[PDB]
Amino acid sequence: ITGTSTVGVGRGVLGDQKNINTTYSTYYYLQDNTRGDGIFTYDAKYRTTLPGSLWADADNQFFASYDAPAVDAHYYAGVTYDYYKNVHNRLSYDGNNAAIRSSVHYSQGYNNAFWNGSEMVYGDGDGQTFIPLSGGIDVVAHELTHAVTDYTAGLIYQNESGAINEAISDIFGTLVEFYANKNPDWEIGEDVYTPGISGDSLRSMSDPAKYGDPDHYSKRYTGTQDNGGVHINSGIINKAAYLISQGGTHYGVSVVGIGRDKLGKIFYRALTQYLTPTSNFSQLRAAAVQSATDLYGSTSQEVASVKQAFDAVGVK
Ligand SMILES: NC(=O)C[C@H](N)C(=O)O
Ligand SMILES: [Ca+2]
Ligand SMILES: [Ca+2]
Ligand SMILES: [Ca+2]
Ligand SMILES: [Ca+2]
Ligand SMILES: [Ca+2]
Ligand SMILES: [S]
Ligand SMILES: [S]
Ligand SMILES: [Zn+2]
Repeated sequence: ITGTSTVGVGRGVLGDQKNINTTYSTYYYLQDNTRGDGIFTYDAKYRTTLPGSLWADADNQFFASYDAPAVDAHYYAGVTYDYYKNVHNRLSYDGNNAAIRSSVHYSQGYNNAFWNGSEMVYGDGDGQTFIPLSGGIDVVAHELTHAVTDYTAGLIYQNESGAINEAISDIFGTLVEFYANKNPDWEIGEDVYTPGISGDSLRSMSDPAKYGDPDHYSKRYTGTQDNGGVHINSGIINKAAYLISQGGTHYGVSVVGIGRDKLGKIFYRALTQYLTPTSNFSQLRAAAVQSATDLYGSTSQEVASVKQAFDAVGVK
């Protein structure tokens, strides 16, 4: 909409007050003009038609329970945009400041969120498996990262390229969570998963097998469910990334941690400069070794650690 930029205030899904960039024209809309070509958040009104209606509010105060998922989708898209611009010199998901669109209140009881090729879409959860999914910063960043992947490597969402696609989303989702410094961890979705059970989440990058997922290539899923295991086999890659960052000894192979900033640089280069739509795990290793070679040199500790981490999870 055309109007003037303003700043509203509200509460998010976890009850935390925060300010949000809005636009006034008759109503106050969840339209942030401060970033790129805008960030726009929509109400899907429990339906599945998309995007729904641009979120309008009479008073620029977003404290209603119904408001909370919109507050967080909007705010965390902003944080994610800032991560990609400040850390990677990347302007929005297409690298050209494309407008970021999110819809909340998708369907009834819908226990997921996703990037659809044009926007972000968040369910409210069923109140037992999930609370509204935009309450998780890693969730929001996971979904915006799928947009980044679409515009760059284009990893097909099946089999090993799909598991890569998913891991990339978890890796950057987690790196945003650390960037924002909001109770950061190497788990995915813990802030919105299973209210009333503490300490759990959907997936763990530091210990995938906590939730049944593989942490070595020899345990990869080879069936047809889950688009050939894209959320299952992502554990193999998620573990390697966690080892590159944090270090450790896994299946007897010791990895020297090089930290989160370097992890992000290596994987962002690989994603943007080397991966392709059909990359498999082996090709991901090549890409990451090459990226770290470009950035640090062939004989560098960074290269060594990437190799160690991929060795540790059985990927040659
Ligand atoms: N964004 C999508 O289309 C996939 C979604 N992020 C998931 O992991 O199920
Ligand atoms: Ca209001
Ligand atoms: Ca956390
Ligand atoms: Ca997390
Ligand atoms: Ca829980
Ligand atoms: Ca599981
Ligand atoms: S670290
Ligand atoms: S390698
Ligand atoms: Zn995903």
